[PDB]
Amino acid sequence: VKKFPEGFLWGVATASYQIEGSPLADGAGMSIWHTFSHTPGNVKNGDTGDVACDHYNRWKEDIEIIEKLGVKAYRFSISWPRILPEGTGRVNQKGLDFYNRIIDTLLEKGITPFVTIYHWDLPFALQLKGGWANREIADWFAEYSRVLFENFGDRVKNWITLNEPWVVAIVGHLYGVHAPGMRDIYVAFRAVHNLLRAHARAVKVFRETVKDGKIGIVFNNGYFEPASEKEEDIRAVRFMHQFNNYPLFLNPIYRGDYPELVLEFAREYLPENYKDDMSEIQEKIDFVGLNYYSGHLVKFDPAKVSFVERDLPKTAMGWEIVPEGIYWILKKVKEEYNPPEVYITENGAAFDDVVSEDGRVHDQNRIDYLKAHIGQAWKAIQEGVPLKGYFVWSLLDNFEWAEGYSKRFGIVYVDYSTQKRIVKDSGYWYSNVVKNNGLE
Ligand SMILES: OC[C@@H]1[C@@H](O)[C@H](O)[C@@H](O)c2[nH]cc[n+]21
Repeated sequence: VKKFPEGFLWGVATASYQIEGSPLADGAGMSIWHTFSHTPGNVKNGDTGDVACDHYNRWKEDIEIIEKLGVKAYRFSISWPRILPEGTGRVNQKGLDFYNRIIDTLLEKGITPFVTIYHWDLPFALQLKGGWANREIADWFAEYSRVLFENFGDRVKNWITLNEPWVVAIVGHLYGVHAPGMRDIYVAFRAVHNLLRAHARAVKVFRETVKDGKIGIVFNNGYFEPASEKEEDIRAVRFMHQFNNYPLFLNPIYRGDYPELVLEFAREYLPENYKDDMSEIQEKIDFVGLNYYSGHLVKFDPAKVSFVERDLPKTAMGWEIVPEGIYWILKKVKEEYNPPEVYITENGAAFDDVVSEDGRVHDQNRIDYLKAHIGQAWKAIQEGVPLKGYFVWSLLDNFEWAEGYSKRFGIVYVDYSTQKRIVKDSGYWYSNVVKNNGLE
């Protein structure tokens, strides 16, 4: 028996562009994921978010699935361009109505809404004006956030400004693998910095608008272990943590500067007077959300870092399964920054799910993955990490960004030819976990 604290939030998580479809319904503006995925060569099999899980029409059934499973919290995101089609100025009432109906239904059913304000679908109109590269995004984001607060802050009390700003900046603007598909290191670090200033401006508006809520920010994290005992391999791991994990953003937020190994690699790429923005960036936040999935063996390599293949079980993504990582990153966040609250805002796995003659989905692979990680998060709670909740990625199989529909992360199976949902063995298993408030 590994029982969790009283009132611990068991959740599932999604994102707007990944599940909704109908990206241009009811007056919505185009997002950068619409235009990116409609550009040939950008996404596996030419997949797009045009239909996805059709959650835009099937939202009530999906929520009834959450209810039926006894899951207590739902993390979902809001499509910025459904709300403000040109990014700023005009507010689309039908976009608001979409999420209002979802919010009210959740509350009526006793499910707690966790709203991610930004999960990667920037209005195309703002990308034309530079997107995250443009300092003015701090204002655009603040105005968008304000609209959300004033419309939903009466019911939604748990808010996340940004999902994984490292991904948004680096993967979108350095690697060119995600929208807007750019490859410029100077742009990428100007996006890092602007994402911090936009987050902080949104927290500032939140304090003025929603006197009773809590607001945080979510980061992607990996468990980096060194390839050897050498100083250089250990330092490589020190860099990877500071750059890829929560320190890139939490050091500015809590300590007022970037981490030192980030400045050694990247100072030339940041704005010259970037320090002028640091005091505003230190705006107080209520919680840290950490996403965690995999570990990496790492060595210095004359980036100056490469990864080392390890045997280890991998998921269908080719990601090594390292459950002790989730315990480590939870310990390390307390040790380094001691935020008053942490949530695991995403944890999950992609496996090659098949519907058996059954037709059940016997994803014992995913049960083992989840169980293992839930166990390590228990451990962290026993050693005093203020972990208040845990969210499975994902409720549904969905559009997995540049992988398209070929990667299935759901605890609910989606048959794309019909839109039939089939609860996986992992979903039933997780329901039992929530009911008992822990493992057995
Ligand atoms: O790759 C599975 C998922 C994506 O679908 C989510 O949008 C994203 O927030 C995330 N971070 C780490 C892994 N994932």
